[PDB]
Amino acid sequence: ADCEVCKEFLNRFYKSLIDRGVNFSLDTIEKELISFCLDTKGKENRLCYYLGATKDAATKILSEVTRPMSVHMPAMKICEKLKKLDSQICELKYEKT
Repeated sequence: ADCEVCKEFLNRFYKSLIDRGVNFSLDTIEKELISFCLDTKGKENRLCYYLGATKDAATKILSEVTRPMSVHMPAMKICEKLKKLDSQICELKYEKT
């Protein structure tokens, strides 16, 4: 399960957009993703940074995430795209605790 944290989070995000009847336009996807990333902690907050969706993150990367989302690119494929930048995105694991 390469990219598993990333894949599940993006699928959760997709499902939220669908369930809330949100338009898949670029600006909307961008704001919604930044919003979805707001209350995140730990590994999910690190993922949000790798997605371009935290204050200290790269909007260049945010564009690389939200443009594929506008055509409903499968989450695994978005994650695999980002892995080529910084591979740690696909290596994340939640605390074993």
